[PDB]
Amino acid sequence: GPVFTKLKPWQIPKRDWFDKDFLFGASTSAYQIEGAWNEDGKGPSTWDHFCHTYPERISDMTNGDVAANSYHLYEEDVKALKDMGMKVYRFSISWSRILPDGTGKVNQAGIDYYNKLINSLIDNDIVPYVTIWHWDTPQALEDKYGGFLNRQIVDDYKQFAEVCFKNFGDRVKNWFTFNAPHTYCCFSYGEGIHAPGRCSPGMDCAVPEGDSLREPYTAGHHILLAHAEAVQLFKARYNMHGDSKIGMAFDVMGYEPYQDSFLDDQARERSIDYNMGWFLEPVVRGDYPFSMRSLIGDRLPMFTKEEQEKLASSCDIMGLNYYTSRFSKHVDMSPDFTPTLNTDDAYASSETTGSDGNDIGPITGTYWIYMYPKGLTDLLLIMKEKYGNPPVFITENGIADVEGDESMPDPLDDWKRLDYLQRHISAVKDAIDQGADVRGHFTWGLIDNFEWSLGYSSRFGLVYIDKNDGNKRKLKKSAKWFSKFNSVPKP
Amino acid sequence: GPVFTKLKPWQIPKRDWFDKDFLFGASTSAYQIEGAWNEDGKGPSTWDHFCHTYPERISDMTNGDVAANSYHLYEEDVKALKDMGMKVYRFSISWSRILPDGTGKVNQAGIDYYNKLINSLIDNDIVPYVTIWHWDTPQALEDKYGGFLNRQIVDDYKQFAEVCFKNFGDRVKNWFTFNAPHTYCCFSYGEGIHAPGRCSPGMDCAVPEGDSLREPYTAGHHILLAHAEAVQLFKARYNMHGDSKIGMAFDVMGYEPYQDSFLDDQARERSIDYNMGWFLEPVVRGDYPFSMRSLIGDRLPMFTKEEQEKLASSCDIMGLNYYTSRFSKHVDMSPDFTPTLNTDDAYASSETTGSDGNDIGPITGTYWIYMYPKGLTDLLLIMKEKYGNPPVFITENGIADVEGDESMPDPLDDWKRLDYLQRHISAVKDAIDQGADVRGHFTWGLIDNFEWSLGYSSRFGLVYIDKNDGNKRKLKKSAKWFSKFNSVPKP
Amino acid sequence: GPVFTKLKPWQIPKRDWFDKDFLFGASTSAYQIEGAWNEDGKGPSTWDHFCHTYPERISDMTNGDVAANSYHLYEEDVKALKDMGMKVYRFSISWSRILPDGTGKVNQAGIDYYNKLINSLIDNDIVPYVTIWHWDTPQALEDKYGGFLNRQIVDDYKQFAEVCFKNFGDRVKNWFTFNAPHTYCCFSYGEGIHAPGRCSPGMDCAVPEGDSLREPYTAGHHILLAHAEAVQLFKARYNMHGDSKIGMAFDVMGYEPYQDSFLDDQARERSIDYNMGWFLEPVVRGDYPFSMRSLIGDRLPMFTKEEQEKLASSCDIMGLNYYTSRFSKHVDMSPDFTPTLNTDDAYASSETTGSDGNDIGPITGTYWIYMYPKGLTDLLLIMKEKYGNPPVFITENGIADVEGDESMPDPLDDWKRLDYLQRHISAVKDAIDQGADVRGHFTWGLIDNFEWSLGYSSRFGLVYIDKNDGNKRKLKKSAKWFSKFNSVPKP
Ligand SMILES: COc1ccc2c(c1)O[C@H](O[C@@H]1O[C@H](CO)[C@@H](O)[C@H](O)[C@H]1O)C(=O)N2O
Ligand SMILES: COc1ccc2c(c1)O[C@H](O[C@@H]1O[C@H](CO)[C@@H](O)[C@H](O)[C@H]1O)C(=O)N2O
Ligand SMILES: COc1ccc2c(c1)O[C@H](O[C@@H]1O[C@H](CO)[C@@H](O)[C@H](O)[C@H]1O)C(=O)N2O
Repeated sequence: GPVFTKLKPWQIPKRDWFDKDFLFGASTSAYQIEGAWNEDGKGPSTWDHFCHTYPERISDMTNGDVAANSYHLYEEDVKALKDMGMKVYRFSISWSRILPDGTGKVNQAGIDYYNKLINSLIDNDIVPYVTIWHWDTPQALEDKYGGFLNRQIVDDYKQFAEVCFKNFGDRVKNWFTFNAPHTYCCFSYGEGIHAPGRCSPGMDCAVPEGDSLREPYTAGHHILLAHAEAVQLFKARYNMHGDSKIGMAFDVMGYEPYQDSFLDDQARERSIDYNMGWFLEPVVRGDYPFSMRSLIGDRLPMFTKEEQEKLASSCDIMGLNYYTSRFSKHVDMSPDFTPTLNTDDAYASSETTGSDGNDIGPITGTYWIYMYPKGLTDLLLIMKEKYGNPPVFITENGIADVEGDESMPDPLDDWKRLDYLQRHISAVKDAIDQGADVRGHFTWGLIDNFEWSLGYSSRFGLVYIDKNDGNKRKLKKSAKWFSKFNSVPKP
Repeated sequence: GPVFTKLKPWQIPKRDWFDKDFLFGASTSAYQIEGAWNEDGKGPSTWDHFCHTYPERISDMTNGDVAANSYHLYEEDVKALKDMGMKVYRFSISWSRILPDGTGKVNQAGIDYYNKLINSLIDNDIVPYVTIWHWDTPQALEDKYGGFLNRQIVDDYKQFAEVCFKNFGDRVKNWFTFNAPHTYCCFSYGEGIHAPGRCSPGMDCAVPEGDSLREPYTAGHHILLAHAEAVQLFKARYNMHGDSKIGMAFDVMGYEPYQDSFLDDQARERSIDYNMGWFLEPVVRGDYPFSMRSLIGDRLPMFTKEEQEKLASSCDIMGLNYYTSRFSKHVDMSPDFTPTLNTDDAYASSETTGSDGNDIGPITGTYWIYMYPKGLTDLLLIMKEKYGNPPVFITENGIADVEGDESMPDPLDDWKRLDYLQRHISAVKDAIDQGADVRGHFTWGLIDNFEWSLGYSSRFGLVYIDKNDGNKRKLKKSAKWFSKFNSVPKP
Repeated sequence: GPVFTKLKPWQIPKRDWFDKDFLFGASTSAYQIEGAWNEDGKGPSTWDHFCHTYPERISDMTNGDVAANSYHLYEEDVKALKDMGMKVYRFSISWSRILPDGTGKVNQAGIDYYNKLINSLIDNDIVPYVTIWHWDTPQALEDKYGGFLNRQIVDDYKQFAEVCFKNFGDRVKNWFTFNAPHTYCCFSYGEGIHAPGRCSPGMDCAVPEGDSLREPYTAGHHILLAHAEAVQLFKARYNMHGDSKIGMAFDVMGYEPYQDSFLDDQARERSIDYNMGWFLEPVVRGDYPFSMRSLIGDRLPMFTKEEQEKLASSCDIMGLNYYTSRFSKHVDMSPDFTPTLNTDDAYASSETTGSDGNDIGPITGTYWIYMYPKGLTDLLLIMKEKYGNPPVFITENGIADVEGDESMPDPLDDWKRLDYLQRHISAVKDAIDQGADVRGHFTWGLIDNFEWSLGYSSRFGLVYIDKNDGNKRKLKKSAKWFSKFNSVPKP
């Protein structure tokens, strides 16, 4: 109550279930953990600005001014990884910390910071995987031309990426250009609950003077073009040794038909196309899914022949951020239905409950994460069978422990997160057993952090951040399981 | 709310899904519809007695004194069958109406009644299937020696069966010796909620001076012996033409493991053994399931070599009464668990909710019937693969519309029962497609009737009985669907 | 005659059929090869005592006083392994040689011996796998409190294990707490043909004053508790580096239903539960198989909550000792059958001949080993599908060349053993191909040894021991095949 059944002990994954090359790690993002939002010359990002001018748009009215203060305490992050025996760490680089004005002079203090983190990770036998952008846009560019709604963001992003390549490319060999593009577009320009908080007039978001049916697509189109330019540059001048890889990380939910009928089967396909295909298909074949173009038309920008070719095969590795799944319920095209939110264009509503009234799976804490590991295996098999089976990393996976939930009184006793993670690691094993080329699993939540519009009320970390005890890092039950799982020598 | 999703129109069964020989019908039982409990010489049954001396043990404090008064209105029952186009009608013969004293002089008025019903069914091109006993024991024998708890019931039942064979055998060619033996033993001698209402001292039933760990098995053992004797007699003297068939109808629930583990897989097997195997395995191989003997031991009577042989292969046709399914949760043998109810001997608790917290299926009205058609298909495939694939008839299948349920305001608008029935008829099609030898489907509920301890508060009929309008028969939406399904000529 | 068909040359396993990490080795046990039964302070074991006071209980009236004299000639054992190119050697440690009185002062001469063997194996690039106990109990403890029939054996064994851990744990990283627990209990306390030779009064064994229906279970229960204590200690203080593994080696026979019927299918499951589940299920879930508890009841000791948890998941690696298979024939529960031997509790007789009269497979020499490689593959797939697919090593596998068998005139020309081994190695390949996590194959019989109650009359070695030529080691045809198989450089 809420009845949460755990795996039988013999069904718990062991490290040897995966080969020696498989990689276990954890992930974080700059704004969610760094803090020092205006220290040593760092310029403001769209999230600094969003929180500072519309504080009420954050659940518990908190922000990322300090977060986990990883800007100063990064050594503790490295130690937590080491203690758990993680082989890889995926973190993001703050665009505004590197280039305070989005463009122009680079902030050497910013470059020094990341070089320290990188060298520390390497000193501790941990491989650094870098996310170039994680919703982290310089407010300078946002003020100048509307950030990602303007084509100028394409070359500006390219230059930013190049700064990262030349300064860290000698040690960092794996990159992700963008993180969760679909969620970013939906929340930042559709519902407007995320920075810059734009939506259509009449809707309830910070700044209701956008267009929920167009801005999300405009932003997504620029993201893809920026990605294409950065990768072309990378392949041309920053992979001389031939051992570097660059890709993108997509946020994806699994889908099951709401009701067993060919209609909901088709709806499920439209849902996958919209959630995953939106940004994956372009980097694979150089164009959006046919379903999206047929339903969105003029509101979805066309690619030029040159862009199409630039985008096709522009990923060496694919990142999949997976948390949950939904039932896909078919919506008919008729005068009775008129899209108002970009997500309406899929003509498939995402339902948490199936045709028999049952939830897709056990709730895990935060309202949107229902546990359904099968969904991940299915998505991985689609990557294999439909998209050429490219190298895939689960770049995000986990659950939140919510404040106020009395079934989670001890923040360190996260047996629920542990069971969830073990089940998804097992689901990845199933996919690998079926031929999917899955290369690693990065738990979302190296440490508790600023969970965007939900503030700190949601704890996603393997490692607790004691905000009342100087932001101390304290390993949770889940983290300790990893220590054992990874055979970390005992003190 | 309660969200009840209906089949898509193209998923609705058509009569031609089944071959020309397949049989669609409906069922009833003497005490549940006849009435005239003491008319024309009929003696009292254990249910007349149970209701008359412990009226409070019936939900709405009603009884079967008149029920649907089919004793007088049987012509209306025949007409309802005809109007729906049913090919078969399965009804039961009242032991106490035929032999008021259980033994001795036969009540000619009783014999005349059934001969009228039989001839009327034949006159209307409907084949009569007869259930010899349906919990319908003469209170005379109950008073004399404890009814089914005494071995004398074996020969008395045999003589009763013979009276039926010689008087109706020239026209009736298909028989079921007993109906729902497992439910009868569990409720009449375990929980004691059914006549004669016996249970262990300290338990809450009409007469708590029995033994819930022994009487159920004693009664079941006598039922099997009685069955064996009746069939031997039938095969020897009442099947001279070789075209008659006799079997038994078993009440069965489907089972799914509570949690995915070999332990609950084993628990599911024990549940099937206990619910279905208890009486099916003896008529198949001549002995109870091994699991039951290993867990019940001395409390489960042994069969003699002669009885074992008499029982083996004693069924020409199998009847399956299916309504719902449950999850089977494993219970360990230990000092912490001590059986008190016969059902505890299976060491597998029947759960309505799975390991993920979800109900097995949509509720349909009465509290114990959750919709799960897959369960029926699975049981039918077990009959095929494990028990020799004998001829099987779904002798009971349906749901109840409960009084007080405001989501069912019009008693004739039973679209929920219709959807449920269509789904189970489809499930039978699936089994047939997979090789199961299923010969027919009899809906439980030709008409609303006396639903034992729940009185008339539960309406299971395809045909409404207007108790306020002289017990008039009125076809419900479900019944009208059958008229179309069966291509009945229109007036 | 006996017609023994060999594999076609293209069906013979090649080393590259298995990956680089797969391990090929051979096994032995202290009492079967060491000799020097009372040298340098070693105290007597239950087998020294058994042979010395009941010499007639040994087939050819021989014993292990000297055996292969490996106490002095261990260098020759190491050389044989090297010559065959074996990567691993699994040997056992003599409890009585380490602690002459079972408890107390450690015999330094014993510790020095094993340190020499270990260092020699390492010097020759061979990894040592150690079996802590192989039926090898100190007669001191047997005299003091009845050995394994007394709970005191639990802590005494624990202390013995600790002595092994602290003295050899720096170089030995893989352990097996006990070997063939099922066979030990059945033969030592059921039939009593093995030391201490106990059985029920009226039976024919050395000391018929035990209880074949209880002592086997009492001994097995103490074995499991001892195992649990030793592993907990190991994990807590002797795996600081996280690279050590400890498990158990189970003797297991494959089973096929005697006749094709659900009854023999159920019997097969009971046979597997009894032979393999008896000790495997406790180390997996912390309790005996349900079938055993349901049939053995009070004669099978209960585990406490603490013990159950201590036992669950107490194995890092599983050892499977496989030689043959049998048909499982169902036995009904009835007054006509009363158990007298512990093995009777499975209600499934192990038959060498099937329902069609045919033997399960070709005889190989000794009367109990019929060749049936399919049985091993099936057991390995059960480990995978039912028990979580833990790391498995075939810790024993082979056949005997019997003295007096004129179809085996040249003891070095063991082409039959070679064919048998190649077929089982191929069977392991099949299991691996189907997903079973099999890590290695250890042939039973590094060299001919003392085969318990059959003395030296049975030769199980890959390497001949010329007892008439100073116990010289001479490679047989099988051994030479391994040299080629393993690509050992030629002289
Ligand atoms: C607010 O509800 C919600 C619904 C769907 C999704 C999100 C949020 O965000 C997810 O994206 C990740 O969320 C985690 C946990 O909040 C963040 O820490 C990560 O930075 C973010 O990528 C999800 O992708 N999206 O579907
Ligand atoms: C009272 O709850 C309950 C639970 C399980 C079962 C029954 C009742 O009775 C069922 O047997 C059939 O029930 C129908 C509907 O009440 C009657 O009209 C039939 O006469 C009876 O055979 C079911 O078999 N049993 O599992
Ligand atoms: C005596 O017949 C017999 C029947 C079954 C079994 C055994 C003997 O012993 C086996 O155990 C292994 O046997 C080999 C060969 O004799 C010994 O050298 C090993 O030490 C022993 O583990 C088998 O497990 N058992 O089923």
